[PDB]
Amino acid sequence: SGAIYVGNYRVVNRHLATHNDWANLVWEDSSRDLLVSSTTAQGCDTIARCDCQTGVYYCSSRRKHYPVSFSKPSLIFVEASEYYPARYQSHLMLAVGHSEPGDCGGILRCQHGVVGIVSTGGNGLVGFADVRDLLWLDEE
Ligand SMILES: NC(=O)[C@H]1CCCN(C(=O)Nc2ccccc2OCC(F)(F)F)C1
Ligand SMILES: [Zn+2]
Repeated sequence: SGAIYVGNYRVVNRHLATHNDWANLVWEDSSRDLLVSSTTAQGCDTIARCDCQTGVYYCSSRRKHYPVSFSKPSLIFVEASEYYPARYQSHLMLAVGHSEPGDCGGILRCQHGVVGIVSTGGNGLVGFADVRDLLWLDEE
């Protein structure tokens, strides 16, 4: 579980969005596993605007932050689950690291700010949904 809070926006994994997030929808993309809803209070996270490939992510299943190298945002095959059928998820970045079902929403951060959130995993792998191309998160 977890979210990004920037300006008047809440960014969550689309598969974990509450019915109230849908009522307050701003933008969603199933292919990216992302949903953004509007918020009443202003948030204080800063989104990174960079091409960093090293950062630190939060792993709730170990109660630990880990330093990781990660691949550039790309179209990656993700196995079927209870949330999606087998498909290519876009804007996804992979790292060698622990992840399990329950770790989605953990922030990936670099020196510039928030890069993305945990979205997928595998045997010794963790995938992050990138948010650095969503320039509009910094305005209105
Ligand atoms: N975005 C998706 O399609 C994910 C929906 C939930 C399930 N997704 C996974 O990748 N499960 C998964 C399978 C084996 C080891 C780790 C796993 O996930 C780690 C995670 F939950 F993302 F933190 C896929
Ligand atoms: Zn960066």
